[PDB]
Amino acid sequence: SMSRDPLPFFPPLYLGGPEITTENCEREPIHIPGSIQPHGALLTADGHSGEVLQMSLNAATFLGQEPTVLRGQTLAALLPEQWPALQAALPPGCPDALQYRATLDWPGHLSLTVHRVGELLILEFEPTETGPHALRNAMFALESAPNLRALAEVATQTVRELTGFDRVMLYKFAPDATGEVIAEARREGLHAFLGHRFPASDIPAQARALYTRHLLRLTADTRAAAVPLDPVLNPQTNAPTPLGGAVLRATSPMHMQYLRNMGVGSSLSVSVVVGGQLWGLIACHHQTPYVLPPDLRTTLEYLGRLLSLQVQVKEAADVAAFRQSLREHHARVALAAAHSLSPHDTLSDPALDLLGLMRAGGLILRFEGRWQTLGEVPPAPAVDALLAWLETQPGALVQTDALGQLWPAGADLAPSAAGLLAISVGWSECLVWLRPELRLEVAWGGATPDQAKDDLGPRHSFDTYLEEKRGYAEPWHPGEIEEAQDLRDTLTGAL
Amino acid sequence: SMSRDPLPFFPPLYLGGPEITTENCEREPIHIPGSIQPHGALLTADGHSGEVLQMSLNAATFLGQEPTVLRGQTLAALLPEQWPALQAALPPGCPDALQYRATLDWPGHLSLTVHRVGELLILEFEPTETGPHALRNAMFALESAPNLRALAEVATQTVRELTGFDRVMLYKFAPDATGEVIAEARREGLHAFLGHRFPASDIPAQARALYTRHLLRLTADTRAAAVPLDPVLNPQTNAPTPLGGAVLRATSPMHMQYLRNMGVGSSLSVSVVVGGQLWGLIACHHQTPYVLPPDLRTTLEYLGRLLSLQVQVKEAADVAAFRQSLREHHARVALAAAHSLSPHDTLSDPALDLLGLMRAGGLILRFEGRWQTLGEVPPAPAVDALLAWLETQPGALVQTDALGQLWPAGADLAPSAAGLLAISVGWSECLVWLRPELRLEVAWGGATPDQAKDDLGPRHSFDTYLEEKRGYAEPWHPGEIEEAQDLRDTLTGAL
Ligand SMILES: *C/C=C1\C(=C\c2[nH]c(/C=C3[NH+]=C(/C=C4\NC(=O)C(C=C)=C4C)C(C)=C\3CCC(=O)O)c(CCC(=O)O)c2C)NC(=O)[C@H]1C
Ligand SMILES: *C/C=C1\C(=C\c2[nH]c(/C=C3[NH+]=C(/C=C4\NC(=O)C(C=C)=C4C)C(C)=C\3CCC(=O)O)c(CCC(=O)O)c2C)NC(=O)[C@H]1C
Repeated sequence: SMSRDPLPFFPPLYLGGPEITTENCEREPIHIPGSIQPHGALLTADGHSGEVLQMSLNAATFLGQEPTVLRGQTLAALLPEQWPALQAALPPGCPDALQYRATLDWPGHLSLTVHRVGELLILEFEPTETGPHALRNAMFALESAPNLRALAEVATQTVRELTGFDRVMLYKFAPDATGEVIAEARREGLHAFLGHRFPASDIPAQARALYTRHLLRLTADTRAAAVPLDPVLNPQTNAPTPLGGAVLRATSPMHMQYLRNMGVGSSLSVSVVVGGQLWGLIACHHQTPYVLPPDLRTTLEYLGRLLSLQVQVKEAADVAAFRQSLREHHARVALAAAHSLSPHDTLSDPALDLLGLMRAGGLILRFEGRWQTLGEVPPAPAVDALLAWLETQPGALVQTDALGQLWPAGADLAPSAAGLLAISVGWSECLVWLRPELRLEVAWGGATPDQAKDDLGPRHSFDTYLEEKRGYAEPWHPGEIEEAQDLRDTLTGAL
Repeated sequence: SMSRDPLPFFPPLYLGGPEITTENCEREPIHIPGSIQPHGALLTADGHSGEVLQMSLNAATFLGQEPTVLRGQTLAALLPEQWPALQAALPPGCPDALQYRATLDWPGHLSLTVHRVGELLILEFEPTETGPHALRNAMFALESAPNLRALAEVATQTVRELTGFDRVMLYKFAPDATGEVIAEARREGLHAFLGHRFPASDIPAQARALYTRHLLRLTADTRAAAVPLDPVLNPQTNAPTPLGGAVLRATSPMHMQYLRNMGVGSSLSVSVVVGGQLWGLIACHHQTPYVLPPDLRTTLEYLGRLLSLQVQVKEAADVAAFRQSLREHHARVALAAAHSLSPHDTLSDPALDLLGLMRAGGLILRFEGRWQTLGEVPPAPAVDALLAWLETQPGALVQTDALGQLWPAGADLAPSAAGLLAISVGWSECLVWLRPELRLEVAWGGATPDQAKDDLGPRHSFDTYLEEKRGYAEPWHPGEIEEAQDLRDTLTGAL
């Protein structure tokens, strides 16, 4: 499941933490690596006095002064033009997600990004210097996309045209936290991840959780050593420094090794957040090291928000059509059922077509003291056994794309009843939809969820793995389930 | 109501249409004025050949060539560098909302904005030339706002800082299509519209409908004469030219007169769209004529989308808290009711506090063959009469902030029962919440809805009008209504 809290994390390695393997990678404290990426510099100063507390060891390269020299100095002295503005944009108690950005001139322009975590100020320094109307045209192009897929294509195309990344993907999450590449823009000859599904373990729970709050992260060079902070612990608390809000945060070694195994030299992703949930990612790859300029990144962030809105719109539409047809069918069935004196004969009416309602191949109707069937159904003893299994079921509605999971002794009923959609009307009487077993191949990107726990480190295989799943049927559309509940209410109230 | 289609419009004035008054202003064809604003130029060319069909009479000022000369020429000749790109960005059959923008160099840079309507291409020409990180910082500021009001304040502040407009407002629509200024950024001494409500007639249905699809519109000079198209009719159809997608579209004379009456020299608004509905406007005013540059407008449009998302987020939160408390109370009441053998005594229990549930002052419980009350209730005969009136009611749930509207002979029950929230449990038995009459003053911006139909033109009064409404109570929070339905289900299933 994706709607869950992350597992409690281990202490980091510099605090005596355990080595991170695939057995405990869900518990790596990625938000406190105590280090940054070498393409920029980072300061941590007191939120009230502005006294510099922690510094990256490479700060001399960007600031022109040694770490031991700047340590102890106030931001009021180092940045007299930005310090009051810095304080104004980041009032005490503000979310650590709130960022303030400014440009500075120094012996080369430096982009400064500041945010506030607890009683600490985090300052990021990156060297800095696009298309004139590319963003606007992109926004209108996204809004005028006919459907989700077209929207995804427009987004990937646009991001790749703006950045020049070797690969750009729209990665959509599923409720089971697995994801799927639903659009891809790439250079010729480069391997295609389009249409492939990846295990949830590829993006562990704490990573997803972090990515719900902080919407952009990257790895400029997957072979660059991280630059530690000095001191590594926040002097205020003698505790780790929260770097979740810092784009310069050192990437988890596990994901670094993963990217190197994928043949990726540079990575970047923007979160797509819908209704407070992580819907997907704009995932970017480059075969060679690449530091994307802060302004271009800002453009990508704008794209992230626009996409976050338009996804909701397009999915609302794609739902709306099918749901309209569905509701019309519900109107027919409800009109027919209000006047029924023989529920079996009314619901077995070919005119009503209760089978085409859920696109099912089988139907079991149970009313009065008997049951009837329609279409492809299991044998009568199997029917009675199934009805008993529903009598054992506690819920009001049962839904599955594989009955073999819920009911073991019913796994042999897969040919006619692989998928099941049952509803009770106070389990003496009920309606049961059945879908037959289907030859389904899921294209995984190198491994199934079961295979990811086999290697101690990240895998090296990312080519197409066609998992042939059996005992499964056509997945129940959520709309059809809503329709099932609506039908439960209607039939309960009418009968 | 705001969720409704616009009334069928009259033919325009240049086609023998009737004069527009306040009696028929809902039927003005504002989308086809046959003219534009004089601060830019407009062309209409064939969507396939690119042959220029219609031109604004002032096109010589911006293009350097007379209208009769350019008429008949193709866009392939006039814009050889943009014509293929123009065609590529706007494929045939695309929504008329899709816009393509480019910059041109000419003897002064010209901003070109093109869109496609039916078999016609519309091209807009505007002269063109902000803060470095103002937009990004604004986006993070909006996202980190604690609540809807703070969000609104951040938005107005930011827009005013970016544009320099004398007044910037966030105007939020109500279900009855009236609106309210919920935030305002203004120059010192300028009159405040903050906290005022305006009639729906101020923004007529077809205007709102148009503003749901095309998200920005303006009036650069409220005393500038419009520039007609030549020919005024599209040669393709001998019919009016759809200008809904053109920002240069001539503003309705009615709204022009309105703005002049308000003391406004220049106006501009960006639509805030949520779930396909018009949620609100970013309304901008300037006391003097002001042509906002296209790029700054683009910034405002970005702000429009960001706001469209963040509004949904903040409202989701503000709902979520109160709804949480509410659902906890529902858990208590439902737990108590599952074991009840005396519904009256269980629901009259001070421990459960069914009155504090809906913040009501009165409660009528009807069960078995009798009724009990709790708190401030009308006399017993009035109670029986009210129960009878509920027996006459067809619905399952009744909700009103003024019982005098629904029930006339109950308008005298306003002191104890002004607001009513009744629910039936299959109307033999029921629960009724009652809220007492409250002294309510609604600050209107010059007029009530009833007063707007008195003048033949737009009004001149916009100062505070405190309408003292009587027979009304504290408005039922929608959450409380959801809770009422939930309680109906629970009590129906449990009793
Ligand atoms: C539990 C151990 C493992 C694990 C750890 C891990 N991953 C990340 C960050 C990831 N992982 C991503 C996975 C993909 N990249 C792709 O291109 C595709 C599809 C083609 C997938 C499925 C992605 C996108 C990210 C985000 C970062 C980025 O864009 O580069 C982290 C967190 C990294 C950090 O920021 O600190 C961790 C700890 N990955 C495994 O495979 C598994 C062994
Ligand atoms: C039915 C006749 C009338 C009517 C017509 C009308 N109005 C508009 C456009 C409007 N009206 C607006 C109203 C307000 N402006 C404010 O500042 C405030 C609050 C302080 C309100 C309530 C607004 C904002 C617009 C949008 C345009 C803009 O931002 O300037 C139109 C359409 C105009 C067009 O684009 O063609 C029409 C036909 N207004 C009346 O008052 C009533 C008599």
